[PDB]
Amino acid sequence: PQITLWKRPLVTIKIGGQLKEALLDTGADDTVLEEMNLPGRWKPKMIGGIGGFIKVRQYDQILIEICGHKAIGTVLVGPTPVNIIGRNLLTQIGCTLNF
Amino acid sequence: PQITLWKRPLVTIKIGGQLKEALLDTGADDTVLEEMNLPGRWKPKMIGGIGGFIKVRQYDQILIEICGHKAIGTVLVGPTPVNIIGRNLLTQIGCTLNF
Ligand SMILES: CC(C)CN(C[C@@H](O)[C@H](Cc1ccccc1)NC(=O)O[C@H]1CO[C@H]2OCC[C@H]21)S(=O)(=O)c1ccc(CO)cc1
Repeated sequence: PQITLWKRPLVTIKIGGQLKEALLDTGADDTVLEEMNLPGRWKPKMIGGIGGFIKVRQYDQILIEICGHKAIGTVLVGPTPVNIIGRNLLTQIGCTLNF
Repeated sequence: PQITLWKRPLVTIKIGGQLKEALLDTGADDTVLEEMNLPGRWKPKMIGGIGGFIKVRQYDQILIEICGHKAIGTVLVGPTPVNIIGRNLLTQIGCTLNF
């Protein structure tokens, strides 16, 4: 599908057996999701943007379904105000910018 | 053009007669540029990112060209880690997400 940018590009995703709303974010290198209790191992990480840094937990090889498109990769979990789908997963669903 | 997301979608912009590199950021509502000198009046504002809130100068109705596509809209100037082009200008150049 084609998504216009009049409003925030929010889409439904499926991760760890849960449906969530997430932002398709071409400005995010990696995916960052709101706090959730994912099983498995993880390693600490710090990611920065406007306002400074937040501490996140990096999970590897996490399967996420984005608008019926499946994708598996790195997922960061921490106190982000929004679920953010980053380029590491956007490439896996064939997402492009067009103008 | 069509832009894949295996690399940061960086483009050259022109604002105030000066060239810069900026990030096409579908996850940003607004356009925020690093500290620079711009002509015209402004008003202090606050904007929140992943790491908190920062103080920015709001310039209204500023001419800005993005990949040879002209836009005229709001430009925020402050201590952002990266020059980001937000949806307020992405819509003006006809940018969409496609997958
Ligand atoms: C700054 C950019 C280079 C990088 N970020 C992506 C942006 O899209 C960010 C997303 C966002 C964060 C918080 C609330 C809404 C959207 N948007 C943003 O700051 O927009 C500002 C200006 O316009 C307003 O609209 C929304 C907020 C205001 S990041 O979040 O910090 C980030 C950093 C590292 C990783 C892992 O690699 C993943 C994500």
